[PDB]
Amino acid sequence: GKPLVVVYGDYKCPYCKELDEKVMPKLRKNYIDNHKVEYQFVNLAFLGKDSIVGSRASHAVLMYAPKSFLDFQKQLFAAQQDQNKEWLTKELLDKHIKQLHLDKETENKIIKDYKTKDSKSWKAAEKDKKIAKDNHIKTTPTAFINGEKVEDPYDYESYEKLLK
Repeated sequence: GKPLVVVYGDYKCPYCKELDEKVMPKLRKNYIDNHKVEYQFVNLAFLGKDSIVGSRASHAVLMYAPKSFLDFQKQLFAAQQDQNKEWLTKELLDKHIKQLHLDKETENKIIKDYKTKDSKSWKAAEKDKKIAKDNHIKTTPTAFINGEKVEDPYDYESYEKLLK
């Protein structure tokens, strides 16, 4: 089927922010939004206890407002602060969710889901950590297309080379 592009990272990871800024605009326009590839972001949530909270919020947005997911990612990475600060607070995340300007009830659904223990977004965030571990991912950010390593994960062309 369709090529699977996987990016391993963390919203607090500085380099992961660079990948988003340098690669996603073109990757999104040329392969993701036109449905030529599947895109999956696996959050290791390893840079502080707030990392996992941001991951839950992110997964909630993905499951309830998928068409707003990439904007959510871009805007969240853009707000990145010092990784030694637990800057991924519920206050900031709720604000970012409300910035998506979704219908009121969808917005409330997302907000409640990521704050609810064992919810689907809660489970998805935990699972991401298992995926990275089982896939033996030793550095972030790293990207793969159908399991093949992207030579330079910071260069859109490196992804293209693999996608044809």
